Amino acid sequence: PSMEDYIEQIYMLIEEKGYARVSDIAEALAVHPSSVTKMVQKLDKDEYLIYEKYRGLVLTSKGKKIGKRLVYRHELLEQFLRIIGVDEEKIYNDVEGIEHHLSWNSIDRIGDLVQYFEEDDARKKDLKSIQKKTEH
Amino acid sequence: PSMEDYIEQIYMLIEEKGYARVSDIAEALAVHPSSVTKMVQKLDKDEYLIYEGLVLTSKGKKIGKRLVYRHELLEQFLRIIGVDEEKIYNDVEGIEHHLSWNSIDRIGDLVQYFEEDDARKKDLKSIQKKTEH
Ligand SMILES: [Fe+2]
Ligand SMILES: [Fe+2]
Repeated sequence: PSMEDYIEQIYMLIEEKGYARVSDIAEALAVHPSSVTKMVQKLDKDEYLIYEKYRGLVLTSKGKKIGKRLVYRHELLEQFLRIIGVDEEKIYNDVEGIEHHLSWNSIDRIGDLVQYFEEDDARKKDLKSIQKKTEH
Repeated sequence: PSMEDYIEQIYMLIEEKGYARVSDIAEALAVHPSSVTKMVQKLDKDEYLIYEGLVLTSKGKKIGKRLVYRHELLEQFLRIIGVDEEKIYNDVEGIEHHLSWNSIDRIGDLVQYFEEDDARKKDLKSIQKKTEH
């Protein structure tokens, strides 16, 4: 996975559990613990996290800000694909594939588009109309 | 670049020039010629193309056309929703081969949604002005 993938998962585990165990990270990302330990070393050098003797891995403010951004980006992209009518089963893998390869410009414009549909259900109905007309 | 990247570029070159030289592919993909020859052999095995130079099989032609369509569609998508033009190409290159066909087709419907009534485009721009502040 990418550095972004590791920070995203670490932030989520701290939110869910209160801590991020190397074993939990390894299971979440489907990687070997050694891959995790190496990435953690990298994230420590770049000051996204530190390692305490008693608490284990702890995000710095830099890590927390990035993690929160990454979770937001994930959730937004799922909401986007869901609103435009992608089969739910496909959404997660599509988001995992694209999320870390989009500019903030694109993310923010996708945010505006999500707001566009959420603000008036009639727009959703019209889009549903179009889909039927592109079905033939 | 992936297999999809190689076929997409090979198809474009045949459409542009009438042929696909290894050197043109290597230049388009910012890779060494040897990487190209390796992929070409893989593509020849999978029956996407043959060498007689490089010629796409019907399988390769169908895939290449799908890939250019997907590219062009995703650029139009980002453009319609107001992404800065200078960002669109790199964003598409990054996402294009990681989307299901379901997502591509739904994005296609969304593009048609906006292109059919210019007022929808105006309303989206209105929201961007709200979400700005
Ligand atoms: Fe994610
Ligand atoms: Fe492309």
